[PDB]
Amino acid sequence: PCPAPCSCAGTLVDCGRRGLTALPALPARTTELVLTGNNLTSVPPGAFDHLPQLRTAHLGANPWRCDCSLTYLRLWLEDRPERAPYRDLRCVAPPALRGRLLPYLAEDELRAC
Ligand SMILES: *[C@@H]1O[C@H](CO)[C@@H](O)[C@H](O)[C@H]1NC(C)=O
Repeated sequence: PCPAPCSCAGTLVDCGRRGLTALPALPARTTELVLTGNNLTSVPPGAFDHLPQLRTAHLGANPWRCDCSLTYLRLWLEDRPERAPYRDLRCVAPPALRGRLLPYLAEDELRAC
């Protein structure tokens, strides 16, 4: 069962440029998720918690709001080395953090959302 707007191949789910504002329902066996070029501003805490085999998430070219709602996503991206190449998300919001990369924001800048 592959999510309606997306395309699937094996355990990979490609939702690249489908104009998504939220996550679709994902198969529990998903190992890779292509979310490049959508309209996501954040993902809810624990969004990938039911995807135990998720190894890779492509998240670039989304309008990320870099506030306290992005705490979970940052923690996911920062946990282990193999996620490093996909980790450099660019903030577009708030205007104070526009153009900044997520990994190098001091807690100071993210806490006070
Ligand atoms: C993505 O957001 C933009 C506004 O910046 C607009 O084109 C539309 O709401 C969304 N795109 C698609 C393809 O749905």
